[PDB]
Amino acid sequence: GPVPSRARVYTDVNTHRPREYWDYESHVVEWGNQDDYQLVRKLGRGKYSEVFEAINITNNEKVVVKILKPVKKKKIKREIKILENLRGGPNIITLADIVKDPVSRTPALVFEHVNNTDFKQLYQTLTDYDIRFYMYEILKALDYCHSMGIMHRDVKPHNVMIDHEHRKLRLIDWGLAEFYHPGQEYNVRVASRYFKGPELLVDYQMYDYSLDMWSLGCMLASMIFRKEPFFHGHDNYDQLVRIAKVLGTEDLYDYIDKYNIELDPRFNDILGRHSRKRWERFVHSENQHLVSPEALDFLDKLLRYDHQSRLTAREAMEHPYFYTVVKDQA
Ligand SMILES: O=C(O)c1ccc2c(c1)nc(NCCCCCCCNCc1ccc(-c3ccccc3)c(Cl)c1)c1ccncc12
Repeated sequence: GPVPSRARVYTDVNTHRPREYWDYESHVVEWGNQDDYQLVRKLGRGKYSEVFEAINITNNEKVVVKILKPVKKKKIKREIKILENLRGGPNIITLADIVKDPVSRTPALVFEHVNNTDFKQLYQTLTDYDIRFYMYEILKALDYCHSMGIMHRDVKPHNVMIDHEHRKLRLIDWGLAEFYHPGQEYNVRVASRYFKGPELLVDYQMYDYSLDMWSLGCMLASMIFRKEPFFHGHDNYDQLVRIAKVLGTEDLYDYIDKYNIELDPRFNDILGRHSRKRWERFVHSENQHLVSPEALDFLDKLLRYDHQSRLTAREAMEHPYFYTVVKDQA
């Protein structure tokens, strides 16, 4: 069998909390009236929800309604319980109300409206400071919700909202978020392919907040190298290969030996032998400004197979890659 694993941080927080904090299936929901909210325009479609721009008609205030696509009651309480526990926290989206439509009784979540900015002109006026800054901001949310014993589990660019004019960032979609419990065994069919961590790729189930950190390493490696996506898999199985071909097969098998993962037999033919490439293989004429010895040392300290080896969010924020944003904050 496999080896059990525990987070190197925030390991038993949820155990030391009042039962109801994490027992979301027993959480009671006081479903409002969606008629307090008039839909304006369709903001996006996801796999378990649809998102509209709406107006609360008792202050003319601007909100966002997230009609939930039909799912097990269970998953809605999870996402609500996590939102309510994280409410107020640095850079976390603000759950404003929980309502059902009178006719459908289909549940929908009201959120704080954030003005995001067109990602077109976002990727063009993105400076090597801008990345540092906004990445620190995502860590504020990541370190918060982790300290609160919660894993986002879907940290991708589609889930980061930037109001560049105010420098306001909000980590969003918590529909996959879960409570960390030492010993608990979690599903591997979570997050999207391009940010899935190795643990997910080999079907290792006792992971933790380290999952969020790989995702973020992928996001960071995309922007400093100007390669969207950075690990470009055809399928889930080839995604590990696109990762192997950069991190080496050596550390990969060692990862597997250390946790004794029953590596799936397909793999045993498509991986192979590849060295641990040197990062400067990926810096070229168009991207050398975002790249710095500081940046690469942080990036190398996030993209590891050993989930236990990757930095923690707090450990990440004290890295020297962020010395400049910290000073200017104080
Ligand atoms: O369900 C939920 O919870 C939820 C809650 C609230 C809202 C929601 C869903 N949906 C909304 N509408 C559509 C979402 C897709 C656009 C998301 C921008 C894409 N992201 C841009 C970027 C730019 C730069 C970087 C970057 C920065 C530093 C380093 C590397 C990368 C990154 Cl990472 C992301 C919405 C709209 C208005 N108000 C609230 C919400």
